[PDB]
Amino acid sequence: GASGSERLLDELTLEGVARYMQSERCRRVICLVGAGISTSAGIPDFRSPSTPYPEAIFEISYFKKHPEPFFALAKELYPGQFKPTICHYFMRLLKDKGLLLRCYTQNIDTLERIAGLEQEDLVEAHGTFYTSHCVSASCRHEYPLSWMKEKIFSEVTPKCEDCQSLVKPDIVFFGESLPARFFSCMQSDFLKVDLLLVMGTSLQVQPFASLISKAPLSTPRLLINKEKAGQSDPFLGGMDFDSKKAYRDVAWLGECDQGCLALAELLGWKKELEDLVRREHASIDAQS
Ligand SMILES: Cc1cc(C)nc(SCC(=O)Nc2cccc(COc3ccc(NC(=O)c4cnn(C)c4)cc3)c2)n1
Ligand SMILES: [Zn+2]
Repeated sequence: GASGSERLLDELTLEGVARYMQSERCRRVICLVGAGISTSAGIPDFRSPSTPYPEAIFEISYFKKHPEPFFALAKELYPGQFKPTICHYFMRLLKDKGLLLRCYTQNIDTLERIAGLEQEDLVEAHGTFYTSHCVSASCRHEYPLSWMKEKIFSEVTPKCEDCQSLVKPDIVFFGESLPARFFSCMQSDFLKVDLLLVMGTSLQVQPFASLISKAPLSTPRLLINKEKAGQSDPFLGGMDFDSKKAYRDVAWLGECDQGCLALAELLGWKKELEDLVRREHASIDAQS
């Protein structure tokens, strides 16, 4: 139930969440993540202001007629390295510890995959650059990022080797529907969730934001983010961190890496997390 029933967290703190996680009551964790988990990897959030008309470049109709701007922007914004963050590897540890039901991400940077989350573990709600497809319905040839990268840097508009149609990265352009996978997984996963870990997202983009309202009433929800988010708008379920009726929502305010480190430390996972990150970062740095 809600605040009227007995609550699962013994206290509304990171410490309470950790105790819950290590109890038999918590078996399945869903992560909801956004751009805030990749900024420390040097991938800016293109929605953060500090980073025909401007919006055309992300519209599917404009792209199909004039793809060159998008692909020029893609070359300019292409990360110099793909090194997932502590937050990404914390989710890998959740997987290793048998706690990860699913990671729903709004990011297109592939860092979840690089950090060791597999397709089954992931719902890329806004799509991804990881794969691309020929846009012709009768073809739909798939291309890997290695192929798309070469086209982007060579400044050659990517065309299908089979039919010469445009090849589009599998991101959800505006005007496109979210992937069917998002809706199908959401319908199943939120019947099964014991904990919702919301990291590095302001929960301002829909329908991704509405996911928090899909959790059972009793399911604790931990937000690790620079700012509080997910509360109902006094003008326009929602997060309740602070009222007298608060019973399950916890906000840890700071950088995602530091929050995940703090949680891992409480869990006795800090050495495991350090060892994993340092090994994988070393491996990525040594790519030859
Ligand atoms: C080029 C490249 C390759 C790889 C692997 N990673 C990167 S990361 C840096 C970056 O930002 N690179 C970058 C390069 C070119 C273009 C963009 C813009 O990306 C997106 C991604 C998703 C959306 N769609 C929604 O938000 C949405 C739709 N419907 N709804 C409801 C919501 C829109 C734009 C990013 N960049
Ligand atoms: Zn084709």
